[PDB]
Formats: sequence, structure tokens, C-alpha cells
Amino acid sequence: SFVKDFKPQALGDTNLFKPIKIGNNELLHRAVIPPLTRMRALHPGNIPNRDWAVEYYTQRAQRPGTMIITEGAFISPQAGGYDNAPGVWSEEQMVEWTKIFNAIHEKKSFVWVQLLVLGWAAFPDNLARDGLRYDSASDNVFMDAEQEAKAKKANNPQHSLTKDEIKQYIKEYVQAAKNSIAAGADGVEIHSANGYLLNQFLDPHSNTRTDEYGGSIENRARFTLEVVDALVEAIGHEKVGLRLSPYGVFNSMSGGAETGIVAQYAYVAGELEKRAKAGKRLAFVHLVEPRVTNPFLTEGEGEYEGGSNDFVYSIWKGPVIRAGNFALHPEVVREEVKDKRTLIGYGRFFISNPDLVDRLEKGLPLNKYDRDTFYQMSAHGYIDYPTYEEALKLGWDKK
Ligand SMILES: Cc1cc2nc3c(=O)[nH]c(=O)nc-3n(C[C@H](O)[C@H](O)[C@H](O)COP(=O)(O)O)c2cc1C
Ligand SMILES: C=C(C)c1ccc(C)c(O)c1
Ligand SMILES: [Cl-]
Ligand SMILES: [Cl-]
Ligand SMILES: [Mg+2]
Ligand SMILES: [Mg+2]
Ligand code: NA
Ligand code: NA
Ligand code: NA
Ligand code: NA
Repeated sequence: SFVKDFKPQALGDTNLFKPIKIGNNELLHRAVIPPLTRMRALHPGNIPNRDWAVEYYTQRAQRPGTMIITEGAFISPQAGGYDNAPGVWSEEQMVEWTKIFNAIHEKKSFVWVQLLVLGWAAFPDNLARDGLRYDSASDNVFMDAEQEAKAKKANNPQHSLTKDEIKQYIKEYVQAAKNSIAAGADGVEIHSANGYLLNQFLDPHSNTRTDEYGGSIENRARFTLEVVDALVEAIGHEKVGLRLSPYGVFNSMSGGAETGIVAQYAYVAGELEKRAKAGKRLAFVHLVEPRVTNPFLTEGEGEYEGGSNDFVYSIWKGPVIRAGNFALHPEVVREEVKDKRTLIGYGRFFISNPDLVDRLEKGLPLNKYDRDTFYQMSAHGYIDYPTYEEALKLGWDKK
């Protein structure tokens, strides 16, 4: 069905429908598919779904010139811990990714691989089964009681990374980025948001380290920036973006309750701008808005009103993608895109609307999403959401 009480607005008369170049890609509009974990990869081997993933991405690539960021993809076994999320370290994975990238490109759209390392958000028992560590910045602060207890029961207590282990992750990010480009991706996004490993280093709640990787703003940012630099060197700044969620609380990050949080993220933005001014400007910075501090919560819940991401624009002077409860708020998007370097990521409603871009241009009703199938091993709720035309044929204008 369509979302019941939504009053759509046509956004075709806004900068959402003006072209923009991101990295090497000439986008034809500024509605971006942000990374969306869907848990259809198959075990063993974290293989992108051999039956459905091509079709899923093909559907969502249908508007020419769309930028798609993939679901988070693990850079190595040690970076993982969800059996049904994909990786980008093996030949068998890349065979499937190549098909996905080719399909997106045949629709004249673009694809950026999000590179994911879980840290304390991983399942410690899956890691133990596979002989892998359960990693984070620290060893004395935990995501939650259940994770701590699972790790202990698995004889895999949370481990504070050594400097050598950090270097090994950086090597894996580099190789994963290389693999992505070689298989045909247009670029990569470094996931430093939503409480995953890099964010666990950025945040003073999760990072209690006293070495060069914690204990100050500069030190907490060090791992993220080392990954940025390593990828810029390996595949070029024009093929690298970075995702941040300054106000996020998902995965037990601090959010605005931490009075130093804006400074921490302002420092990162400043370091990116310094690199840009020195000739190595990232393709984009992707920000999760305080509009959504926790994406498990229905739109309108978990909104933090005590902060804005606008500070980033005073610092970083390149493209900015913003995501968080924008599909139901065309009035907010209409104002944000007046800034000429702002793109809008639409997450949950791109799950349920493969033709979302047409619907945004033309002010059409939106398909309601089905949260129950966000992570199910099924084509249902993955590749069977209708286009607007198909929905009319199903009678959804009268449901
Ligand atoms: C099912 C689901 C999966 C997600 N997976 C990812 C992910 O892999 N990487 C990531 O950075 N964010 C992920 N997110 C966060 C989204 O990219 C997005 O920031 C968030 O849902 C807010 O935007 P929205 O209100 O348009 O959905 C996910 C969100 C949902 C609901
Ligand atoms: C909001 C959710 C459900 C989510 C899932 C996976 C990742 C990598 C993420 O960043 C966020
Ligand atoms: Cl509804
Ligand atoms: Cl799992
Ligand atoms: Mg110990
Ligand atoms: Mg159901
Ligand atoms: Na309208
Ligand atoms: Na099938
Ligand atoms: Na401003
Ligand atoms: Na249905």
C-alpha cells in the first residue's frame, strides 16, 4: 500500500533535479541511495545473493544517473561477524559484485561500495566459531550487556586493538578498495558512522585508549584519517568518500549528550578540507542527520533537536550527502537543496520504492515499507516492491 497520510510534493523544480559531478560520475539528479544492509548474502563465505542481488540493484538503478552506495561490505573475515552481510575480500564475492556493478552501469547509474568493519557490533559467537577476535577500540566498555555476556560465553572477550592490528585493518581496507575498483565500482565509501569500528574510535564513550589512538580529539580521529589517507593513496581521492553520524546514538555512540561531539567531528571535517586544499579532495562527505539518531526507530522518533550538521559546511567545502527522514519531508528537502552542493540520501523509502526518483520528481504517493522484511532471507520485501505504475495496476490508489 501507499503511505496513508503523506502529502507528496513534486521536487522537480528544485536542485534535487539538477545534475552534479561526484568523483568521476556525472549524476543527473541528487537523490542518492545510501548504504542499506539487507542481509541477503549467503553463508558460507558472505556471498552477495546469487539469486536476487542483481535484480535488487538493477531495480533501484532504473533512473538514469543515480548514485547508489551499496550495503556495507566487510573488508575481511575479521571485519565481519554477520553471516548474511556480504564481503569484498574473496574471488567468489567479487564474481557476484561484478554482476551487480555491470547491471547498475547498464542502467546508466553509478555504484560506490561502502567498506564496513563492525568492531563491537559484531556477533562474538560467529567470530569465535570462525577463530576470529571480537574487536573494538577498548576492552573495558561494551556495546551493551548482552554483547559483553555473549563474548564471554564464547570465550572471546572484547579485545582492544593493538597498533599492529589497526595497521592490518588498514591493509584490508586498501585491498578491499582495490578489489571494488577492479570489479568495476565507481568508488568506495569509508563507513565511519553508526557506531561501527571507526566510529568506536571517534567516540570518547567507546574509546578509552591512552595511546596515540585515543585520549584526545586528534588521537580519536587518527584511525579514520589513516584509512582515508591509505585509500586516497591507493585508488585516488576522486574515488573515496567518508560517512559520519555526529549525533548518532545507534550502537551505543554518544551523540549530543557528549559536549565534545561537535568538536570531534569538526576536527575530522577540517582535516578533510586541509587535504582538499592540498590537492586531494574527497569525492564527498556523507552525513547522517540528527533527524535520525537510530534508524531502527520509526520516522520522527529518536530525533535530536539540540544539534545541526550545518557546522560541517563552514569547514568542508565539497559535496555533502545528507540522510535521515527526508522522504516524508519534501518541505525540508526543498530548503536543504537550495545549497548547491547538497545531495539527499533516501534510505528506507528506497527499500520500498524502486522508482523513488520518479516519485520525488513528480510528487507521487510512496509505497509503505515493510520493516519485517528489511533483513529477512527473501525476495519478498526485497525485489517485489512495485513501481508506481505497477502499484496502480494492483489497485493501491484504492487501498
Ligand atoms: C535496513 C537498514 C539498513 C541500513 N544499513 C546501513 C549500512 O549498511 N550502512 C550505513 O552506513 N547505514 C545503514 N543504514 C542507515 C541508512 O543509510 C540511513 O542513514 C538511515 O536509514 C536514515 O535514512 P532514512 O530515514 O532515509 O532511512 C541502514 C538503515 C536501515 C533502515
Ligand atoms: C541502521 C542499521 C539497521 C544499520 C545496519 C548496518 C549498518 C552497517 C549500518 O550502518 C546501520
Ligand atoms: Cl501508512
Ligand atoms: Cl549472523
Ligand atoms: Mg582482555
Ligand atoms: Mg509480513
Ligand atoms: Na507538488
Ligand atoms: Na528466486
Ligand atoms: Na552555513
Ligand atoms: Na505484499
